[PDB]
Amino acid sequence: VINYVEKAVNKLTLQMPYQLFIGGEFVDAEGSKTYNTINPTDGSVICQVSLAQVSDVDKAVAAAKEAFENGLWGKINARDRGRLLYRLADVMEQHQEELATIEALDAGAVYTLALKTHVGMSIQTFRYFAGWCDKIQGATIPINQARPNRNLTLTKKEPVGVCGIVIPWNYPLMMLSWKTAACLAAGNTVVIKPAQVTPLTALKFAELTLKAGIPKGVVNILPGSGSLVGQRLSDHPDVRKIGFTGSTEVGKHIMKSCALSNVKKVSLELGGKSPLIIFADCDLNKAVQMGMSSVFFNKGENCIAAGRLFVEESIHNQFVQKVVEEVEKMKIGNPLERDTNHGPQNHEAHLRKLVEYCQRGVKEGATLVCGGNQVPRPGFFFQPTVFTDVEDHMYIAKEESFGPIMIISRFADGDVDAVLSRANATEFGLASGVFTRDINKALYVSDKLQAGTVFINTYNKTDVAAPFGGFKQSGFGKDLGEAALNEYLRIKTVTFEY
Amino acid sequence: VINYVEKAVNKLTLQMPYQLFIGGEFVDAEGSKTYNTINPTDGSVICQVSLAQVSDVDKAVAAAKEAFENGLWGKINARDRGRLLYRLADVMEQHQEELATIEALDAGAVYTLALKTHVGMSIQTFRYFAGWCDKIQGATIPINQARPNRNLTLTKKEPVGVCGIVIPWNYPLMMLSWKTAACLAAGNTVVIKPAQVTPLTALKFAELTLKAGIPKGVVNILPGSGSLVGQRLSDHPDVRKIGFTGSTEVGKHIMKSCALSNVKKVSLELGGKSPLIIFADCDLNKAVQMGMSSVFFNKGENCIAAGRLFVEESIHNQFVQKVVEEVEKMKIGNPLERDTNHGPQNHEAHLRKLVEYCQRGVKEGATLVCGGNQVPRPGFFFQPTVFTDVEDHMYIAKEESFGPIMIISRFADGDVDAVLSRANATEFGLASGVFTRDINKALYVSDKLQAGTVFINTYNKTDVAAPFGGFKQSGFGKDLGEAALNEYLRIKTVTFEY
Amino acid sequence: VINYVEKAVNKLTLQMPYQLFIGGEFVDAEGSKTYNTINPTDGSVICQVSLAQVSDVDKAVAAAKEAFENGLWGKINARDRGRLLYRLADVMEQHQEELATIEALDAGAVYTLALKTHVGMSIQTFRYFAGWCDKIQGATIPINQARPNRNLTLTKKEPVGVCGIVIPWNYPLMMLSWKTAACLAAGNTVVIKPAQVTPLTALKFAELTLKAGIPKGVVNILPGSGSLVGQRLSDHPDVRKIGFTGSTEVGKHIMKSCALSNVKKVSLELGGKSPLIIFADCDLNKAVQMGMSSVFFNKGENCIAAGRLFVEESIHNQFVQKVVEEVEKMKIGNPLERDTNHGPQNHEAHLRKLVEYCQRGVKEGATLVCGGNQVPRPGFFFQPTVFTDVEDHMYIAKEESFGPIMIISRFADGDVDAVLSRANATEFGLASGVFTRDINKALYVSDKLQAGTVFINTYNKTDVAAPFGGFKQSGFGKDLGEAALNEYLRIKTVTFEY
Amino acid sequence: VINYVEKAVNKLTLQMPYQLFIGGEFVDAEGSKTYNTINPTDGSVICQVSLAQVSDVDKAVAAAKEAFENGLWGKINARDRGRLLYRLADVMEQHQEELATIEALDAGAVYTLALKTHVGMSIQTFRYFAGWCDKIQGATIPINQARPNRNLTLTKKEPVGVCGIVIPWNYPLMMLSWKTAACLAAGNTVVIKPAQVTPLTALKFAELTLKAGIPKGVVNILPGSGSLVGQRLSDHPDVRKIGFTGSTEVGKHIMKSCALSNVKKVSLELGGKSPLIIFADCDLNKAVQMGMSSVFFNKGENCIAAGRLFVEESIHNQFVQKVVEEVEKMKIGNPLERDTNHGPQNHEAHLRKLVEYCQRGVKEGATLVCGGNQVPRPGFFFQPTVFTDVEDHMYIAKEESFGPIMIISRFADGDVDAVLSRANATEFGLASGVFTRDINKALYVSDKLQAGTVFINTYNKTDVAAPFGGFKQSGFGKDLGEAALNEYLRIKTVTFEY
Ligand SMILES: NC(=O)c1ccc[n+]([C@@H]2O[C@H](COP(=O)([O-])OP(=O)(O)OC[C@H]3O[C@@H](n4cnc5c(N)ncnc54)[C@H](OP(=O)(O)O)[C@@H]3O)[C@@H](O)[C@H]2O)c1
Ligand SMILES: [Mg+2]
Ligand SMILES: [Mg+2]
Ligand SMILES: [Mg+2]
Ligand SMILES: [Mg+2]
Repeated sequence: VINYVEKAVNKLTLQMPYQLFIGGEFVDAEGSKTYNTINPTDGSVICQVSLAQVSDVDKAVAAAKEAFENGLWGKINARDRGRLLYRLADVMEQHQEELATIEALDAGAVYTLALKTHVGMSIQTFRYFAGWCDKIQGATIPINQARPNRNLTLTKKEPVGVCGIVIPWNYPLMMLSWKTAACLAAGNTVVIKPAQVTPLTALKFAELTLKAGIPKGVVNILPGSGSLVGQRLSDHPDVRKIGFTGSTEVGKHIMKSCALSNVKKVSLELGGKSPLIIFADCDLNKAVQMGMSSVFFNKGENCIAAGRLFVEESIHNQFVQKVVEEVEKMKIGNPLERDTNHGPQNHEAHLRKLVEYCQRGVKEGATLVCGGNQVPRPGFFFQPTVFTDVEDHMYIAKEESFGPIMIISRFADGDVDAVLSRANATEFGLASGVFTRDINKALYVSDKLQAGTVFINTYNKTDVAAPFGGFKQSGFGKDLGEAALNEYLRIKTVTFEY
Repeated sequence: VINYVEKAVNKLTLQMPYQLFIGGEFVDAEGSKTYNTINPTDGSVICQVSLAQVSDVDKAVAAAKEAFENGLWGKINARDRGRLLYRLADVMEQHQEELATIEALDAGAVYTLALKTHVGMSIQTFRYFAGWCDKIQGATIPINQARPNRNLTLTKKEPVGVCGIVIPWNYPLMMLSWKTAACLAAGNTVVIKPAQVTPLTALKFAELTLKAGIPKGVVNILPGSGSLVGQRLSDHPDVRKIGFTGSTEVGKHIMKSCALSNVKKVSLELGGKSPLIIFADCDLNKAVQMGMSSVFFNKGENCIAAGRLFVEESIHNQFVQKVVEEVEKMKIGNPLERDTNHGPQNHEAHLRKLVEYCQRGVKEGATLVCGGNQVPRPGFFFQPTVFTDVEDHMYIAKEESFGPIMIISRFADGDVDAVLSRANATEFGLASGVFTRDINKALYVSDKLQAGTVFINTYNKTDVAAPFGGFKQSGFGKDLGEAALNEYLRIKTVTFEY
Repeated sequence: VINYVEKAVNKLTLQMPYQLFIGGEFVDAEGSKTYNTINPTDGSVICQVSLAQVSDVDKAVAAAKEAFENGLWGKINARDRGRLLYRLADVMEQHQEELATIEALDAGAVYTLALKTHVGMSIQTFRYFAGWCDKIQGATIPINQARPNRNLTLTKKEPVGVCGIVIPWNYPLMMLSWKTAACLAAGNTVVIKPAQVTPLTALKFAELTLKAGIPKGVVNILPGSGSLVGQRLSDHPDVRKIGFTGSTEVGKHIMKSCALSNVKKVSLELGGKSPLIIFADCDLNKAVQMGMSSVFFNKGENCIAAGRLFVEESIHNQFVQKVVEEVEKMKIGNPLERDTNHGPQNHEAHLRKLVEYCQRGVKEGATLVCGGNQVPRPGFFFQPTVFTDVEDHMYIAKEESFGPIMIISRFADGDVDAVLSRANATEFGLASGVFTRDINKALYVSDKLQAGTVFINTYNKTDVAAPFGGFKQSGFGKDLGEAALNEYLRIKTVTFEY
Repeated sequence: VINYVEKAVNKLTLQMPYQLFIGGEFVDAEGSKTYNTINPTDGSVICQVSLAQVSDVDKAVAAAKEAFENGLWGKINARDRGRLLYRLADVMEQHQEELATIEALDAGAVYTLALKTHVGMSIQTFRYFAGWCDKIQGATIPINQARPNRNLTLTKKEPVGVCGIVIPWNYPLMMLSWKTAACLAAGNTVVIKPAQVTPLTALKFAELTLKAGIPKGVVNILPGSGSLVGQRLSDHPDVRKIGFTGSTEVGKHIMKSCALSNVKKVSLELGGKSPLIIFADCDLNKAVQMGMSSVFFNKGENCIAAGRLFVEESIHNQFVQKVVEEVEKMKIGNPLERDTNHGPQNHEAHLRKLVEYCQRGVKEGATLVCGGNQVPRPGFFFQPTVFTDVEDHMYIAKEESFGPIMIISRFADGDVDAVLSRANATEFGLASGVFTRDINKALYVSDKLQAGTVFINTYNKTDVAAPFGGFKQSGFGKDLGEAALNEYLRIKTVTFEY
């Protein structure tokens, strides 16, 4: 029997595990330490959650090591590993409403969005990677022959072993799923550290791995702090790979920690200040819709959000007028209400950061067209915000807000290389976008943009088959697509003489 | 007109550049600083070589950055980049006897071996990778369609940009060539730091890039210290990738330095303590030949050298007797003499380490069968060495010698998993081997060995098409083969809606 | 509602469709023509089955064309096409006992074997290929640039369109499933012609496509004759690809018909006379078990069956003794008896061919060790048979029996190239095997065998991920594995200038 | 010493072999039979060329068989095969002016174009495929394990063996090189049948294989008739693959012949009636230039030539006006004259077809704007032709001219699907094109076009890395790119149990 926090909400009964998940069981942390997880809609405590300690990290890593080396997971056919992962996706689908409701409570995710995206894309992720298991293939290579003898050279793709996954709070289940599905499909075992502020869907997911028959110790989940739990994962001698999504500063520290312990492999999905270039020859009404989505999607808590919009001079004023008209129509409210389309920010400290961010924007001379303030209601709601007259030297032109803040600059009619230079003048390089009907401009701009993803006449169009990752200080390595698997596999070269 | 150190040796007149190579020209280091490079055959000074300073690193990086961003290398077709690399290989082949002679002088490489391997394989590497240029391909991906609209998702493989390559002294030209060929084939530009003790073939290679018509600034070479030049490369804000081969401890420091600066990509080819398991059902005389090669090849200065031989009890004594017979036939001498089998160690400090290494092996109780000492003659020669009765707890069972020291342990007749456990009981995982006529043992053993390469009934059989790289604390990423290209490329995802 | 033949058998009430399946409906053939399908266990008529006419082929092709061009199948996401194929596999699994019972009745497949192989592998096939749908990818290619302009070249993998699949009677559901799964995974629509003698699992499968929600007209099934129905498929102007499995001579005729009509694509999986080479250094008792399986599996009605065993002189007589001992332990009987090892042959004409085949072998001078005739009992049972003293010029050394007839020749101790020559002296090239503990022999022999599949120390080890196809007059193209997809896809090159 | 036809022309002394090339030597045909090859500039006999007989085909195939099975080509490293192919390309480059002059004489190729395309692209082809030799790789596949035992499955890519290549006359050396480069890169040996009317560059190429060190019997060349020499190649029991480029009707017969003999593999590059759709929003002057090229390149003797131009109503009249202006600037003359940009048609019988073609176009009611006739001068020159008011039912809207005949239809402004239907209403599907500045229209039209190549805002942009082949009755299989290799390789699956 598992201990649950039970809650009647959104026409169902939530049964939320709140403990550490280690070696297939829910257990208290060392000293039965706990912390509170906070509902961003009203600021209330949802429940107490176990607070993992160093010795809990060591127990989780040991369980994952044992599951990998001696348990069933390291012994079953790749095809049968695939079947378990497909069954896990099915179990997630069976609990889709519950998962989306937990995400709404824990992260402020608008329920209809959480169903489609946070949860829906997570289900797709597991199904996609389940199909890879028995399709991961090595090679045979026509090497020079040691005549008069013969040689055969092949490669074997093998799992890396025990992995640690450390993730942020913006899409709790979805970030977990992106990384965990690739990690498990490759035959690894894993210890996951969800963001401290958003533990709940990760813990429910953990229970779902039991319903799906994932062998004990294959998945271990440790709610707790990055400075304690995430640090120990990066330091651990039995951990062989870290997959990390989060800020550039923490990413630097993770990579350093991997080096200093045992040169464990690392992948980094870091910040972004992604440019969206909107040309005068675009479909303007569609540009408004997609440009708004590029910023405001999931209350701006979106790693690939456009952190900068460059709008061609001749359409700039009309674009801004139309954005303001649409912003006024947005319904801000409880994420569980079906008419809501703008939920609360994830947690209080982040709301504070956004308020301060917009103060700095105003202070430095940018024009606040709308928003900029907390919404006067319970919880941590922030107004969808538009800045214009943004100049390249400005703080808000350089720093990632991670909030619903549209940051608009003009560029001269007929400029292309000049706007590209400005769009590329960042140490980030996660995503980017261009709206234009001109094929030649679209293709040229996509070539020249220094970003891991370039959207053309769309935005936020991720897909489980399409690799996602940054350039420059946005990191390296891919989540999603075949490419993601390479972070979780090692290649053994075997060379025979006969 | 280039300044050379001219030397008449080996029936040739060598013309050796000795300066820094920056932006297509040989130039003195800042303050005209120099150091001596030492011939290991007699301990003499070959010549003075420029000693690169931090400002020289900055100049090299600036030249590499300009060559990539604005120079011809970044504008030519992939096919034509390929042609230039194939021309470079032809120029290397035209200069092959000279390059091999320089390597004999600088590294103590036996001339006949240097022709075939140090230089021969370097030529193969550039020809192999030249072939990849116009065969590096991205993907088109069947993503979910945003109905009633359509989507197209493709990926583009792009160069990473400015790279730094840092290499060791055991195969100076060959290590340079492995990493440099892959780096340039992927469209990058490069700053290379050869090991301070072995700069000469790198600098002659620099001149050959001019003869081949490689655009100025594409290749820059900086003889000098790792703690100055290599460090600045790892720290530099304009360098986007480091490719490193060397020790595990320096690798840790490089990875840390990559993290703390700009999260530049890193790949690491580190040390090894590679096991070779010899079963009683092997071809014994072949096992003796290949077993000796596994240790003694290139005077043991060989990152994949077998650092432990486990020999089945019933053949152990006969194997050792046969090895001693063959060891006594090895001809030690000047690398330029055609009858030489065993050249001098690379430099004096390494010879000293080898002497100390074998003192400790004797102290801790292993049986010294032969060698263990500096050869009484000028230069830095070391006697091919055989230890037996080696136990798992011993220093020489754990530490990489990087010299011609065969380190033998027994295992009980029939004891497959037990010997595997002992072979895998290391934090290294670079290479490994198994000698057996039994197909079932060979396949099982190669599955169970925790190493990036497994040789079966052979050893030292590398090939430019076969990826080479370690597991665990031997690092990550591959040199050679298609897989090497992935360290030098980035993937851009481009997603259209229409 | 669908009309069924109902049969209370094997603890089940079978519900067997017996009509043509066209455009998602079970329909009578033109003029309500029918034929009898015969139970090989007792020679009884199972039921009457619709006999497709030319006008029925035209209707099926028209339904497939409409389904491809205008129906849902041509519009849904690849991922969602995958979901439907997964669901079809689940539906087949839910009906697995019924399908295996139908196969026992219709083909004489031993029920326990039919569950595991005929049906179980069919389920694996659909699940495997379902995973490929959204992982079928094209390329982006670094072509030469039309300077001062730019070029982008990509490829798109597209379905071929309407396909015809023509199959034999030995594994009715499995052969259908192999080809159909790959065909549908690639986005095509299909008209299937099962062998006239074995229509029933194909028709039950058709019904299962309805339960799975496969759109109308995507799958059409036409029981009837090859010379009428199969011919019209190969001739049809709207069919773009034929996938064929059967005899070399029909294959030739099919390929000719494809040529003369509209040069539709063709793949051919034809006969075999597959050699199994058994060396004296093999594990003898395992060689007997696997050697017997290589011949007797599925009553020898197995395209990859070993049609000759070459057994090394020193073990030949012991091998034959052990085979005879084991043959005598085989239980012959009703496919539904749970201890049956050897079921009846598929139909009466095939039994008669096997009697004649063995008369011919004795006449021409081979030694009949055991078997060679019909088992006296109702139905069409043939004795497991062993021939020795088989010489290379003999009819039975050249002709495929497609029955449970082990055909043994000696080869000389210590010869390898000579036995290889004999094993390769056939115009077939489908499969082959080698039993030896010697790694060098195993690898050399696998290089030298002229056959699409080589088994090493096993036999009949097919796998849905491992491509299966012949060389020489065994045909071309693969079933199973990623390679199977290529027969069902076309490549469009799209080249932009911008 | 080789017998040459010597010719002082184009400031060169041509040395042209004229005999069969068999087993590394130039030899007379059976009975010393010969035929005349005709210069299309003036109708004169260039020289007599050996006329291959059936016994000569058998000698060629025997030489290819021996070279493959026992000669050096079947024994060397893939890497060294690559080196030989690279060397071949270098030799071709050393003879480029001579090859281009021979092609001008034999095929009427304008010298400047023959240098850049006929010859230049052939050189690129051999270099490109030389790079593939040691990069052709098989797989290791994670199959289900026969527990308690283990399984390893790998694939080996092997050569198909002796190949026959049959090619047309429009780009004699280039069509030879496309197919031969891929064939040889895959490790095969070859018998080549050039078009009877254009034997000379093939025979010179044969001599260049000697200069390059290609082993005897690897390349064999048989000038002669399709109905005799080509037929015997397709029939031969020792030929295992035919690569064919030519008409759909000869393709059908070749494929039938492959079927009826030994089911040899076949690829077919057949005719085309390729549509070019020109939208009103295109760059009109560039559309004229590229539209001109699409039709008139290489005097229309171009398999991918646009066979119909569909021009949007609102720009149609202006397009035609601009085309006529450009047509009038074309200089018709001797291909060796530097100012010539329109050479003669290849041979007399082709000229006669073009004359009849345009008579029929006029008869059926199309508007003949200009040309349509043989130019009054010696040789076989044809006036660049423009037809307008072409309706879909007309012969010239359906049938491939293969001459310099622009065939223009209108479509209504704003129609997209309607013009696509018309463009796709053909049994051909080789190439196609769209000109438009609208990204959405370009991507949609490229999806919907039923052709193996789609050009966007360009035409005739082939590349050695970009696969080229037809759909429907334009055949199957690719020349060029990685995909071409698949026609010349077979896959062997090797499955171990251990
Ligand atoms: N898809 C492509 O890549 C491509 C490229 C270029 C051209 N083509 C097509 O080629 C056609 C123009 O050439 P064409 O009309 O001269 O071609 P064709 O009549 O089909 O001849 C092509 C080749 O086939 C040979 N041939 C004739 N009968 C044969 C037989 N029974 N068995 C074996 N070979 C036989 C011919 O020999 P002879 O010398 O005796 O005629 C010639 O060498 C056009 O339709 C064009 O589109 C296609
Ligand atoms: Mg934070
Ligand atoms: Mg050192
Ligand atoms: Mg039959
Ligand atoms: Mg013709």
